[PDB]
Amino acid sequence: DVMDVMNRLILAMDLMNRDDALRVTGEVREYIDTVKIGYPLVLSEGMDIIAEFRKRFGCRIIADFKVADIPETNEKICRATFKAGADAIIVHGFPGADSVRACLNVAEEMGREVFLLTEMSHPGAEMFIQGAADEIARMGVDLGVKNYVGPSSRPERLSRLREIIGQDSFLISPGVGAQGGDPGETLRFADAIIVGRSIYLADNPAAAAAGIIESIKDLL
Amino acid sequence: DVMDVMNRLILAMDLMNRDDALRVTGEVREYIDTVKIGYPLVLSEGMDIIAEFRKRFGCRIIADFKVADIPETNEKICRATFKAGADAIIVHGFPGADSVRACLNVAEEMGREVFLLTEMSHPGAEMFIQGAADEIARMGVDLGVKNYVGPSSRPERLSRLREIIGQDSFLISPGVGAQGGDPGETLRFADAIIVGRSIYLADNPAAAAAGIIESIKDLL
Ligand SMILES: O=c1cc(O)n([C@@H]2O[C@H](COP(=O)(O)O)[C@@H](O)[C@H]2O)c(=O)[nH]1
Ligand SMILES: O=c1cc(O)n([C@@H]2O[C@H](COP(=O)(O)O)[C@@H](O)[C@H]2O)c(=O)[nH]1
Repeated sequence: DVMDVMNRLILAMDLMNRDDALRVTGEVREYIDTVKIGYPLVLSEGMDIIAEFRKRFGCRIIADFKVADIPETNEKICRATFKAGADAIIVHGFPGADSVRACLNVAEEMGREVFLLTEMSHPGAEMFIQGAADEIARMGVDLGVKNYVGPSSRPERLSRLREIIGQDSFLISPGVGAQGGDPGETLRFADAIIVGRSIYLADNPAAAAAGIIESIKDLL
Repeated sequence: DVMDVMNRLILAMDLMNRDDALRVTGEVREYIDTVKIGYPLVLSEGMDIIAEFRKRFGCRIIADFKVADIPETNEKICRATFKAGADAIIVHGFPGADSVRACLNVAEEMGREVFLLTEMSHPGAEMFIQGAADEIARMGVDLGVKNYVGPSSRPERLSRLREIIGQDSFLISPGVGAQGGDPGETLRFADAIIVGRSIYLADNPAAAAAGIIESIKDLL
């Protein structure tokens, strides 16, 4: 048993201005309790933005840092990220098992979680990532990873990834809306959908979030 | 014709405390004019550290951010990084051509450079990256990439990557010292070596740098 994030919907907050990011996040907080913060916001406004969001909104924070370095550097990135208050960090699987294990070790030390990114949602993912993705997922299973990221834009791939990681793993999925993925279809396989632009570029982000949730009401 | 970095030696400044990072960098500045700053330092001390180093030391700065996202996010990361004053940014090739092109476009807009990371130096690189690395390098060539990163720990791989990118491309190489790579052998194929721990953890970082340079004097 694992509790769903609110409405199975995670906000990808990739606005690069603190005031805009705070405005939109506050506007959709009644619908979303889990926010993904990545480098567009962090490199513009600083790591302190993580604790600020956590305090102001009382939301979960996933640091989407696509950690993709050697083990020693990965350990340092993870430590800094958890010190900043992130609940979880997203790590690339493609650099291999030692790089992932380094992140898992720090997460264990600090009482936090790692999400393993398997296949990516964009067209370029077909070149190198897709062919390795099943094996990346199996590596995750072998390492004891319980949380995964896979692509809304390829539900047949998402289904295959779900098959590899099992029903007990937690799977979140970006590529919904702007990149062409469908909320309902994605939630056949993923526990939660990640949505950025379709919400944060909307004239009314709250209405956009509400509309997405309405379209998946029967899956909640 | 391209000018070598001073002594063909790039410092990987992965200390996480500003005072320590400034001390070590200042101590070795007579030997090294090009510094690689990554997320260990940036996530601990902020993006302002890039401009501070540039001003205080008058050195080149390579932002080692292993950029590894979708095109839209990559563009944002690159813009923030060049705004912060970085001369170049390191981008992963594994996510594919569109993701790389997004970084190249921003570099072109802002008069900066992209380095393409092909094969990595750590053991886990053997699992997925190594098998794709030749094709990643060829993709770089096709995209007009002129600057590359490849592994000191596998000189036979470094040689192959040099063959693919040609003599006119600029190639820098980490994994020297701590990870087992040899300065002189690496410089048979790479234009410059990247060195972190062997310098920054030394009792006397200046002496460590001087020693490395002494060992490769005939290649300068
Ligand atoms: O495969 C992936 C993995 C991601 O983390 N992402 C991230 O998920 C978000 C997608 O946002 P959007 O809904 O605006 O397309 C972005 O933050 C992107 O960096 C992705 O798009 N595809
Ligand atoms: O394949 C690669 C690519 C890298 O950027 N690096 C980076 O180069 C540096 C190696 O530092 P060191 O000399 O302490 O091993 C680190 O900053 C690491 O993140 C690497 O080690 N291997």
